[PDB]
Amino acid sequence: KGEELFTGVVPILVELDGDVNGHKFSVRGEGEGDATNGKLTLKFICTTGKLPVPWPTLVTTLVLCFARYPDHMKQHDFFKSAMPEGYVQERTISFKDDGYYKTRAEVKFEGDTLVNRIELKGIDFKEDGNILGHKLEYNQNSHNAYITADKQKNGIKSNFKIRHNVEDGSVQLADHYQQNTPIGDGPVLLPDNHYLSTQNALSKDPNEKRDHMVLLEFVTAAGI
Repeated sequence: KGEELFTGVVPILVELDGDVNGHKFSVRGEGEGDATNGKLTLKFICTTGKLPVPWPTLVTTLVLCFARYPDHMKQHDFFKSAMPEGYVQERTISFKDDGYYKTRAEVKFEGDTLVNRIELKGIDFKEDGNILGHKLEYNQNSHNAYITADKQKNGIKSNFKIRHNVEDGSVQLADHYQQNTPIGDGPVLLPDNHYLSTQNALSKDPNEKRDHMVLLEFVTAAGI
């Protein structure tokens, strides 16, 4: 079973290649996951210098296999069942009254490390907007994302809204549409309807003057 690969603490690498309205950028990230506690600890750097979008808008793009599924729901953990082959995760994130991201990522094992390699394409962002205008508070609220299965594709799908805080007190909706597909041909467990609960703490490393985001995350499954 793929779960046994998440017994202890396993290392994580995240490589994102992005292009937003013609502004290209890379982001590298490193840390560790502890599935039995549903915990993520990670440092992220913009290796290409300054980041043309706010850090919160990438949190969802930058490894659901590290969610804690309670014992009474362990038969519904698709993300771990697809390991070590992995899965494809694709998204369109539609920021309300602004542009959108399209992302494609594969999440697999490369040796001992769980890795997330992402291509991201942003287009149609406004000039005076929250995104390119960098008007988002540097934090991330807690969200629930309702997971459901797609029988035809042999994976899961998910539709949820993220709510970013904008500096003047209003809220920037970011509509997520998600599909997940297994890479390998081994069997995978497909779940009954349930949600993932997510909590986030965004912060800065004081010995790091590069563009960066220290991220602490707790993801637990509930709903059955």
